[PDB]
Amino acid sequence: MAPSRANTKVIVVGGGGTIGSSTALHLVRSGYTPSNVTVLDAYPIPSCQSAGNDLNKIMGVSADPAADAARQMWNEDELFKKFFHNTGRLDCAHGEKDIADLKKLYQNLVDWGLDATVEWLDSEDEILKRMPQLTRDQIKGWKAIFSKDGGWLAAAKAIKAIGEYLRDQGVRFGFYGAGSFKQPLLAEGVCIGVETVDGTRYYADKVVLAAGAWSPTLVELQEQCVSKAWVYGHIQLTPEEAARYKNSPVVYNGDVGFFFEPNEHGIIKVCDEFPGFTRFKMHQPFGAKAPKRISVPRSHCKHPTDTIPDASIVRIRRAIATFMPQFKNKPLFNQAMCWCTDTADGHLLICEHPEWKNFYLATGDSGHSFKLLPIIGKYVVELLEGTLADELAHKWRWRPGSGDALKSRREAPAKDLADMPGWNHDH
Ligand SMILES: Cc1cc2nc3c(=O)[nH]c(=O)nc-3n(C[C@H](O)[C@H](O)[C@H](O)COP(=O)(O)OP(=O)(O)OC[C@H]3O[C@@H](n4cnc5c(N)ncnc54)[C@H](O)[C@@H]3O)c2cc1C
Repeated sequence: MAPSRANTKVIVVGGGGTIGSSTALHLVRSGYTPSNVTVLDAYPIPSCQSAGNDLNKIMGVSADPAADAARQMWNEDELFKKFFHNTGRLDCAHGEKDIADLKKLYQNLVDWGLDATVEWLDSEDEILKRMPQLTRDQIKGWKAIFSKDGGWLAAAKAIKAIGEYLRDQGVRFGFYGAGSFKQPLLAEGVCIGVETVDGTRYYADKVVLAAGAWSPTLVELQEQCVSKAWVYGHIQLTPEEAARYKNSPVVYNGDVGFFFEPNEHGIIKVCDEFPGFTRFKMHQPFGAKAPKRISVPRSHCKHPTDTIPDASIVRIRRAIATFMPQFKNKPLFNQAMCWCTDTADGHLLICEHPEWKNFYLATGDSGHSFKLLPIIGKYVVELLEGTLADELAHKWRWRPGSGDALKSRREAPAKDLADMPGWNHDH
């Protein structure tokens, strides 16, 4: 500790988002001086364009130690526990293949120690016992895994609760032109701070880039991360319709989509499941020699007249017709795109930059990292301090050329928004 923890200054770029807010939290909890920690975001915490700024996210149960460590904190941490809604989760499958995959997943969870809280549902009867709001006609031939531990996360409220703690402790903040990263400040091969769009300079000993889907746009990542959009929309229930779904399990079918119990206002959110969309644009990230075609997020917060593609509407209507056939005439409203960045292998990118000393990447969220909100900052702090477990250091390493992130671990290469009509309502 060249400076000690107490004397180390750290800038967290994207500190209004999932990984960034977690990092700031763990710096303060670890004993960094709060006023030595600066959170920079394009938008105030919880950032309007953060993938974590939503009513709800699912808690994926999986045979993953990092996810397990996060799940413990969602159950027990004084800050996080109140934002976890343990309603259970139903993972459903149909066809003689998706069912084979689900059976292998089930066996994997049992092998890893989850036998007491995971159940195999081998028939329509068994599915309807766990989710009686479904309709037999729509689930013919389905099988499911029920995860008793499992549920949904009040995502924006969790990030806001972090923001309140950081403010109360004395963390420094910069937003808008004073928070929008433009470039690292480098000197003699070392990163010694950040410059924002408006020309404000911040000097620090270490800088973390936790800019989510914006990370490959801000600095040269050699296509390790490719940014893609997922879609959702909303339906409004009457008070009596809503009461039928109170504390109901999350339902997911990889072939269809997923949905959540209604919020306090009777609104259900419905998501597609698909390989995501790029939005290619010429852009020159810091460190690129010239402009290049990269997927650049089309931010709903900056372009609030945007919706989602016509093809996404078709798929979400199909999700509603399957899960919720009695609500098929309800309008789908507040349609929006949300952005994530995929790696080729779907693992995180948590590493020091190989040339810019003291600049650290904390991205590659790969569409499945909101569940890690409580724990991920601990790993980032351990990276800064040189104490991250070897296995995780290897898994999350700098790895350009390690495969094609446009397809990643998904079913197909993502299609581009330029080719998908229906979302753009600009002049
Ligand atoms: C539709 C949808 C459904 C999802 N469902 C789930 C789910 O059920 N379960 C799950 O675990 N995960 C889910 N996710 C994934 C999860 O939301 C993400 O993996 C995670 O939130 C990404 O965290 P992040 O910190 O990398 O990015 P973000 O939370 O998006 O944060 C990045 C931050 O960088 C900031 N930033 C951008 N540009 C700049 C700049 N120039 N300067 C400074 N700051 C900047 C942004 O404003 C933002 O606040 C879902 C995502 C989507 C899109």
